[PDB]
Amino acid sequence: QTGGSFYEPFNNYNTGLWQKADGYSNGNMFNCTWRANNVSMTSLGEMRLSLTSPSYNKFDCGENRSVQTYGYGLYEVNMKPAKNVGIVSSFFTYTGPTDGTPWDEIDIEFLGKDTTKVQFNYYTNGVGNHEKIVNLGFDAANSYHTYAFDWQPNSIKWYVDGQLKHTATTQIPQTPGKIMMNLWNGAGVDEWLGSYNGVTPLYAHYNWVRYTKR
Ligand SMILES: [Ca+2]
Repeated sequence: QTGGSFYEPFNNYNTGLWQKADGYSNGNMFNCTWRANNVSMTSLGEMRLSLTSPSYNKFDCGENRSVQTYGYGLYEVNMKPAKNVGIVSSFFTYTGPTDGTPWDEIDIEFLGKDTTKVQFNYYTNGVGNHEKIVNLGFDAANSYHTYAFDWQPNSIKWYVDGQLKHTATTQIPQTPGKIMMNLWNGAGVDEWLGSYNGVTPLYAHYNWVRYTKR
Protein backbone atom coordinates (compact mmCIF):
# COMPACT_ATOMS: atom_id res chain seq x y z
CA GLN A 1 0.00 0.00 0.00
CA THR A 2 0.97 3.57 -0.75
CA GLY A 3 -1.33 5.45 1.63
CA GLY A 4 -1.36 5.93 5.38
CA SER A 5 -3.90 6.94 8.00
CA PHE A 6 -5.77 10.15 7.31
CA TYR A 7 -8.74 12.26 8.25
CA GLU A 8 -10.72 14.03 5.53
CA PRO A 9 -13.07 16.76 6.72
CA PHE A 10 -13.86 18.02 3.21
CA ASN A 11 -13.03 21.67 3.86
CA ASN A 12 -11.62 21.79 0.37
CA TYR A 13 -10.97 19.40 -2.50
CA ASN A 14 -7.57 17.84 -1.86
CA THR A 15 -6.00 16.92 -5.19
CA GLY A 16 -3.22 15.20 -3.35
CA LEU A 17 -5.61 12.60 -1.94
CA TRP A 18 -8.37 12.48 -4.56
CA GLN A 19 -9.14 12.52 -8.27
CA LYS A 20 -12.38 12.64 -10.30
CA ALA A 21 -13.43 10.13 -12.93
CA ASP A 22 -14.21 11.84 -16.19
CA GLY A 23 -15.20 11.23 -19.79
CA TYR A 24 -16.25 7.61 -19.91
CA SER A 25 -18.91 5.13 -18.87
CA ASN A 26 -18.20 2.04 -16.84
CA GLY A 27 -20.39 0.23 -19.31
CA ASN A 28 -22.30 -2.90 -18.36
CA MET A 29 -25.04 -1.96 -15.88
CA PHE A 30 -24.01 1.70 -15.60
CA ASN A 31 -26.35 3.88 -17.66
CA CYS A 32 -24.46 7.16 -17.23
CA THR A 33 -21.17 8.85 -18.04
CA TRP A 34 -18.72 10.02 -15.37
CA ARG A 35 -18.05 13.78 -15.43
CA ALA A 36 -15.68 15.82 -13.30
CA ASN A 37 -18.39 18.45 -12.92
CA ASN A 38 -20.44 15.87 -11.04
CA VAL A 39 -18.06 15.93 -8.09
CA SER A 40 -18.10 19.19 -6.16
CA MET A 41 -17.70 20.85 -2.77
CA THR A 42 -20.52 22.51 -0.86
CA SER A 43 -20.26 25.68 1.19
CA LEU A 44 -21.15 23.60 4.24
CA GLY A 45 -17.92 21.60 3.98
CA GLU A 46 -19.21 18.51 2.20
CA MET A 47 -18.29 16.63 -0.92
CA ARG A 48 -21.27 16.22 -3.21
CA LEU A 49 -21.83 13.71 -6.00
CA SER A 50 -24.58 14.40 -8.52
CA LEU A 51 -26.71 12.66 -11.12
CA THR A 52 -27.72 15.04 -13.93
CA SER A 53 -29.00 14.95 -17.51
CA PRO A 54 -27.43 16.91 -20.37
CA SER A 55 -29.97 15.80 -22.96
CA TYR A 56 -32.94 13.55 -23.69
CA ASN A 57 -32.49 10.16 -22.06
CA LYS A 58 -28.78 10.71 -21.38
CA PHE A 59 -27.26 10.86 -17.91
CA ASP A 60 -24.16 12.26 -16.24
CA CYS A 61 -22.85 10.75 -12.99
CA GLY A 62 -20.07 11.22 -10.46
CA GLU A 63 -17.19 9.17 -9.08
CA ASN A 64 -14.46 10.25 -6.67
CA ARG A 65 -11.41 8.06 -6.09
CA SER A 66 -8.27 8.10 -3.97
CA VAL A 67 -4.82 8.65 -5.42
CA GLN A 68 -3.08 6.06 -3.28
CA THR A 69 -3.92 2.52 -2.16
CA TYR A 70 -5.00 1.41 1.28
CA GLY A 71 -4.79 -1.93 3.10
CA TYR A 72 -5.97 -3.41 6.36
CA GLY A 73 -7.61 -1.12 8.88
CA LEU A 74 -10.72 0.84 9.78
CA TYR A 75 -12.61 2.72 7.06
CA GLU A 76 -15.17 5.29 8.14
CA VAL A 77 -17.58 7.41 6.19
CA ASN A 78 -20.13 9.95 7.40
CA MET A 79 -22.65 10.36 4.61
CA LYS A 80 -26.18 10.69 3.29
CA PRO A 81 -27.16 8.73 0.17
CA ALA A 82 -29.49 9.79 -2.62
CA LYS A 83 -33.15 8.68 -2.53
CA ASN A 84 -34.73 7.53 -5.80
CA VAL A 85 -35.67 4.29 -7.49
CA GLY A 86 -33.13 2.79 -9.92
CA ILE A 87 -29.98 4.28 -8.35
CA VAL A 88 -27.07 3.52 -6.07
CA SER A 89 -24.88 5.67 -3.76
CA SER A 90 -21.75 4.02 -2.40
CA PHE A 91 -18.49 3.92 -0.45
CA PHE A 92 -16.03 1.17 -1.38
CA THR A 93 -12.48 -0.07 -1.83
CA TYR A 94 -11.41 -1.26 -5.25
CA THR A 95 -8.57 -2.64 -7.30
CA GLY A 96 -8.78 -4.75 -10.41
CA PRO A 97 -7.50 -6.02 -13.72
CA THR A 98 -7.07 -2.49 -15.04
CA ASP A 99 -4.57 -1.93 -12.23
CA GLY A 100 -2.82 -5.22 -12.89
CA THR A 101 -4.18 -7.06 -9.83
CA PRO A 102 -6.94 -9.41 -8.82
CA TRP A 103 -10.39 -7.91 -8.43
CA ASP A 104 -10.56 -7.26 -4.68
CA GLU A 105 -13.32 -4.99 -3.40
CA ILE A 106 -15.29 -4.21 -0.22
CA ASP A 107 -18.61 -2.38 -0.42
CA ILE A 108 -21.18 -0.27 1.33
CA GLU A 109 -24.06 0.43 -1.07
CA PHE A 110 -27.33 2.28 -0.68
CA LEU A 111 -30.12 1.17 -3.02
CA GLY A 112 -31.97 4.38 -3.86
CA LYS A 113 -35.22 2.40 -4.04
CA ASP A 114 -35.20 1.91 -0.27
CA THR A 115 -32.97 4.05 1.90
CA THR A 116 -34.09 2.34 5.09
CA LYS A 117 -31.74 -0.51 4.22
CA VAL A 118 -28.08 -0.89 3.36
CA GLN A 119 -26.21 -3.52 1.39
CA PHE A 120 -22.80 -4.96 2.20
CA ASN A 121 -20.73 -7.04 -0.22
CA TYR A 122 -17.20 -7.96 -1.24
CA TYR A 123 -15.22 -9.46 -4.10
CA THR A 124 -12.09 -11.58 -3.74
CA ASN A 125 -10.27 -12.44 -6.94
CA GLY A 126 -13.38 -11.47 -8.89
CA VAL A 127 -15.71 -13.71 -6.89
CA GLY A 128 -18.63 -11.86 -5.29
CA ASN A 129 -22.11 -13.01 -4.31
CA HIS A 130 -21.66 -12.03 -0.67
CA GLU A 131 -24.61 -9.66 -0.59
CA LYS A 132 -26.05 -8.91 2.82
CA ILE A 133 -29.01 -6.58 3.21
CA VAL A 134 -29.54 -4.97 6.62
CA ASN A 135 -32.41 -2.91 7.98
CA LEU A 136 -31.11 0.40 9.37
CA GLY A 137 -34.08 1.30 11.52
CA PHE A 138 -34.08 4.76 9.94
CA ASP A 139 -34.05 6.51 6.58
CA ALA A 140 -30.39 7.04 5.70
CA ALA A 141 -31.38 9.74 3.24
CA ASN A 142 -32.74 12.05 5.93
CA SER A 143 -29.58 12.61 7.92
CA TYR A 144 -25.91 11.89 8.31
CA HIS A 145 -24.71 8.65 9.85
CA THR A 146 -21.33 6.95 10.20
CA TYR A 147 -20.77 3.80 8.21
CA ALA A 148 -17.66 1.70 8.57
CA PHE A 149 -15.84 -1.48 7.79
CA ASP A 150 -12.91 -3.02 9.63
CA TRP A 151 -10.83 -4.92 7.11
CA GLN A 152 -8.54 -7.46 8.78
CA PRO A 153 -6.63 -10.38 7.29
CA ASN A 154 -9.17 -13.00 8.31
CA SER A 155 -12.31 -10.95 8.66
CA ILE A 156 -14.48 -8.03 7.63
CA LYS A 157 -16.76 -6.27 10.08
CA TRP A 158 -19.39 -3.71 9.13
CA TYR A 159 -20.82 -1.07 11.46
CA VAL A 160 -23.61 1.50 11.50
CA ASP A 161 -23.05 4.26 14.07
CA GLY A 162 -20.57 2.09 15.99
CA GLN A 163 -22.93 -0.91 16.06
CA LEU A 164 -21.71 -4.17 14.54
CA LYS A 165 -24.10 -5.19 11.77
CA HIS A 166 -22.38 -7.99 9.89
CA THR A 167 -19.22 -10.09 9.85
CA ALA A 168 -17.54 -12.04 7.04
CA THR A 169 -14.82 -14.63 7.57
CA THR A 170 -14.31 -16.52 4.30
CA GLN A 171 -12.34 -15.64 1.20
CA ILE A 172 -11.30 -12.25 2.59
CA PRO A 173 -9.76 -9.81 0.09
CA GLN A 174 -6.02 -9.20 0.31
CA THR A 175 -5.06 -6.60 -2.29
CA PRO A 176 -4.80 -2.98 -1.26
CA GLY A 177 -7.21 -0.79 -3.21
CA LYS A 178 -8.27 2.79 -3.79
CA ILE A 179 -11.01 4.37 -1.72
CA MET A 180 -13.98 5.21 -3.95
CA MET A 181 -17.40 6.86 -3.88
CA ASN A 182 -20.00 6.96 -6.61
CA LEU A 183 -23.62 7.77 -7.53
CA TRP A 184 -25.20 6.20 -10.61
CA ASN A 185 -28.36 4.98 -12.33
CA GLY A 186 -28.53 1.41 -13.53
CA ALA A 187 -29.84 -0.52 -16.50
CA GLY A 188 -30.58 -4.22 -16.88
CA VAL A 189 -30.90 -4.65 -13.11
CA ASP A 190 -34.50 -3.69 -12.48
CA GLU A 191 -35.08 -6.53 -10.09
CA TRP A 192 -32.22 -5.33 -7.90
CA LEU A 193 -32.47 -1.53 -8.06
CA GLY A 194 -35.91 -0.89 -9.54
CA SER A 195 -36.36 0.86 -12.89
CA TYR A 196 -34.75 4.30 -13.05
CA ASN A 197 -37.33 6.99 -13.75
CA GLY A 198 -35.10 9.73 -15.15
CA VAL A 199 -35.53 12.15 -12.26
CA THR A 200 -32.65 14.63 -11.91
CA PRO A 201 -30.78 16.21 -10.32
CA LEU A 202 -30.03 13.75 -7.50
CA TYR A 203 -27.37 14.17 -4.83
CA ALA A 204 -25.26 12.09 -2.43
CA HIS A 205 -23.34 13.95 0.28
CA TYR A 206 -20.14 13.02 2.07
CA ASN A 207 -19.38 14.83 5.32
CA TRP A 208 -16.10 13.21 6.30
CA VAL A 209 -13.90 10.19 5.65
CA ARG A 210 -11.31 8.50 7.83
CA TYR A 211 -8.88 5.63 7.35
CA THR A 212 -6.91 4.19 10.25
CA LYS A 213 -4.04 1.90 9.32
CA ARG A 214 -3.38 -1.45 10.89
CA1 LIG B 1 -17.28 18.15 6.73
